[PDB]
Amino acid sequence: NIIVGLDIGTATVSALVGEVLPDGQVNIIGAGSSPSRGMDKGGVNDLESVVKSVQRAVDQAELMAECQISSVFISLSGKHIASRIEKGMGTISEEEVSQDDMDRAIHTAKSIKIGDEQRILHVIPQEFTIDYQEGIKNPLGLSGVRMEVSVHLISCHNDMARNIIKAVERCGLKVEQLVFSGLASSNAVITEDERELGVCVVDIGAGTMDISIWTGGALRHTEVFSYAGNAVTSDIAFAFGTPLSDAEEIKVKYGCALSELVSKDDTVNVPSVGGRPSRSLQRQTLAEVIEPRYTELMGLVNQTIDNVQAKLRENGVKHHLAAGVVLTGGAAQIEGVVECAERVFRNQVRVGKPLEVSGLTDYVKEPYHSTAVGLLHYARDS
Ligand SMILES: Nc1ncnc2c1ncn2[C@@H]1O[C@H](COP(=O)(O)OP(=O)(O)OP(=O)(O)O)[C@@H](O)[C@H]1O
Ligand SMILES: [Mg+2]
Repeated sequence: NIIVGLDIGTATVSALVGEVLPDGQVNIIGAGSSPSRGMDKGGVNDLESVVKSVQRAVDQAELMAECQISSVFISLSGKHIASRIEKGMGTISEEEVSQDDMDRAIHTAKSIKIGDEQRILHVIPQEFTIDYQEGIKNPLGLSGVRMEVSVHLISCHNDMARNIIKAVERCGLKVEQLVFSGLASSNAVITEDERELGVCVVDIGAGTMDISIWTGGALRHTEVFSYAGNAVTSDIAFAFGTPLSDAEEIKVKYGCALSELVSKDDTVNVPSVGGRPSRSLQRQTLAEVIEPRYTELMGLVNQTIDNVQAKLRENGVKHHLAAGVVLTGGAAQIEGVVECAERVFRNQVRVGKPLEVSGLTDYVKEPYHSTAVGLLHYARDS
């Protein structure tokens, strides 16, 4: 069957077509990419711009798969993404847990007073409890009288999700499911082995950075900040008086996250606006602009872990990340992220990349594809 994932980002839009296989693997058949215009902080700013930009990437990806695209799996992120842990319970009719006995138990967990500005997009039943038998992941067929569930809720702003959905429908597609950007990137960068000990995946992009914490194989918290790779590009464009279109080229090419990792002999050529000569600038001086901003972006991540570990260690649940912090997304490709993050996070830090991709491994390499390939891992589960 044909499977499609769509990552509408603040900088680039990525579309991926894939095939389902018996063992549970994703054979990617087609890939598409296009720059995104009219998009800020994870949400849209110009609807007509993203409709063309998301049709540009979805048209070159169906050509590269020889099949028309109908249903897609889109991703969305933003500061409105909130995570809630809720508990539900219910009786067990006939002393044998069926599917109805769980939906009624999950229904009680997600029936909360949320409002209307918010809408829930993920409901993740984690651990069940059938009559003093705690720690049960899938209680189908088990015998008992009463069950208890702890369900993880992830909600988002409704109006900021309606704008993203309309851009996909305006192209002639139908959305099958909306996936959180940090949850998809997590589900395609770390392995189940990395989930048992503990991990903290961050998806630093252009508009937003997406945080996900797994301590034991279950999502423990979800938090999103609207400061990312575009807030540091402006820092370059401001401190040196150059356009953002030019300050972005001297960041992708000559960017460094730690000023003590570039020699004093490295010089970069920053242009000038209007038609004036381009003066040479020390790459170390440019790295001295990128470093203080990247450490603040990780201070928000490090203080989020501290507040979550204080709610997990003080609650009788696994709380330590023995595998450290994993950095994915386009902004995690700048020189020195590993050494800049290890200086703020006491734990180890690595940079994740989409793994175990079958075919088309010439465009599914760098970590700015982790979200798009995480939607494929989410659409495989059907
Ligand atoms: N080699 C590089 N060095 C430094 N920064 C880079 C590099 N390559 C890309 N970036 C940064 O990556 C950012 C966008 O990358 P990415 O594809 O992860 O974003 P996105 O998915 O569109 O955004 P979002 O997080 O809003 O979904 C840009 O701000 C750019 O500055
Ligand atoms: Mg992204």
